[PDB]
Amino acid sequence: STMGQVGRQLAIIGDDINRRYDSEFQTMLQHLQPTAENAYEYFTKIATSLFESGINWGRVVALLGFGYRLALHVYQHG
Amino acid sequence: GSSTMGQVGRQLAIIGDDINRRYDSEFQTMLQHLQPTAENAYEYFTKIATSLFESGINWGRVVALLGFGYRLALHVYQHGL
Repeated sequence: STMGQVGRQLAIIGDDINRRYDSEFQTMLQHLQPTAENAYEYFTKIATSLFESGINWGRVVALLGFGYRLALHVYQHG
Repeated sequence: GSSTMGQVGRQLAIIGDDINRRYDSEFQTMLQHLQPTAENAYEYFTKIATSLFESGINWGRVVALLGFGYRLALHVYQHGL
């Protein structure tokens, strides 16, 4: 009942997050040029730079979404 | 490219703060209606996730669920006090 309603609301929010930042992620990765060799180094150094200005759940999940994109980029260019 | 690690980190900080700004209060309001507890938190989270992904999945839906679940955990802790 209310569980379905919350999940439906999260789908709206989730799609709006995807819509708002997905192409901007891939644009960032197109310029970053990560490879399997540097992917771990890039991700952990980007994380350090990100979190040195602070941490909240939004920053954490932004990094996870970006990391998902970083992985697909590495596979796509492999 | 290699010298952009700081720039990318700052850009994700902007995006992360934007996401937190847009939805943190919204999630807390949703949880006030839902009233989760330690005893139903697992059932609530998994039922909400199934309803979420029933219409599809992308990384945005996944991070929305994770952020919501983080706030759910905090709400459960507060109810326990």
